[PDB]
Amino acid sequence: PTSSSSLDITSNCIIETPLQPSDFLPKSANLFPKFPERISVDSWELWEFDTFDTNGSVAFGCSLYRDARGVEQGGFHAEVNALWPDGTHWGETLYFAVSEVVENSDGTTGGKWLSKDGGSITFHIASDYTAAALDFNVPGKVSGTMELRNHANVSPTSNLPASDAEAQLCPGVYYTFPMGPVATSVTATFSSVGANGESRELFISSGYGGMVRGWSARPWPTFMNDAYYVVAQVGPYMLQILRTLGSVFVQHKPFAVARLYLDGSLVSAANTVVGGDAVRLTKVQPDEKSQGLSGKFRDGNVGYVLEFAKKDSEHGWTFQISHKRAVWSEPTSAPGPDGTGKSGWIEAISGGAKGENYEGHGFGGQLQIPVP
Ligand SMILES: CC(C)[C@@H]1CC[C@@H](C)C[C@@H]1CN
Repeated sequence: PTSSSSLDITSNCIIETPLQPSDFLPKSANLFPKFPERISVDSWELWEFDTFDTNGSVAFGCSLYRDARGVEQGGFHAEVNALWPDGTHWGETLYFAVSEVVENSDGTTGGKWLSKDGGSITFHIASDYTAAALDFNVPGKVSGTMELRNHANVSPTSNLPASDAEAQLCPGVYYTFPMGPVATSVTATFSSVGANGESRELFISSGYGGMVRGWSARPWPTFMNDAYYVVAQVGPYMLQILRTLGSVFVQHKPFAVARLYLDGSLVSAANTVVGGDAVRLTKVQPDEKSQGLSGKFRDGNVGYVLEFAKKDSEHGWTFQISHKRAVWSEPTSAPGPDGTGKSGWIEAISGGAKGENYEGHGFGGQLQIPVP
């Protein structure tokens, strides 16, 4: 243990004026907190670990945050979501008074979100970013373990962004995928699941998914009002993308961070959206395509077309994304004809380059917030 960042909500670790993060470290996973001593009311940091099975029937995701959003609910927030094959879901925001992140002499990174009652979520990440382990010990809620492993010939290190511009969604907003393609497993037990509130176990093995590391001093409404995130496996392709559509505060500009791997090699890295590669992400409406669920809010899309293009590509890669199974649904405004919300999906996805028709699944989510 060589570097430690330990924050408690209760102690003044949260200041009401802006703070500049630590500089972006090129060719690093930047897993150590960029706001190590204190965060501002605007600042946020994310360590996210999402999994799903190869059959697109089971999902389990954990987002660990450091931000001020959960202070009046007594902690830092962790978002835990699960879907079973019968369509039953479990979704909770979990609050933890203490968040601790350490870098160890062996080069591993450890994180612990710790409650007053002794309950915790912990992560442990390899020095070369090829493995991550989470342990859940939240009494009355969820216990178990999650593992993500990169088995690629090419090291995660060789694919890490080499500049701020390759690590950024937009100025001052960092969003990264340091593990690249991962095999996943989950063994978990939930105390109360479904209408009957009976305990249930969840298992994934040799599944798919991905890890996100992001941070900013800029709060989300200042750079977006709509976002789509997905991690997916489509035959030999592994893809991960965040795409935002701007609020009035960025003159409605769109932004994206996107990566596309072929059998563990990085083939397309895009930090630009055209709607040094570029992505195009276009919503599919239910009057255009017969397959795909819509969400329950004002966004009626039934999926997306995702294209990755180079400057020296004729056709690049095109992926058709259809919403197949609902994971979570939560409003983000008062109800009405323009009521907004957030929707998580198991996605069905197909395509590749011209002449390719690979098929697989993703774990996706979309959000709108009522910022003009
Ligand atoms: C409620 C308003 C009309 C919505 C809010 C969500 C955003 C994505 C689009 C509009 C604002 N342009």
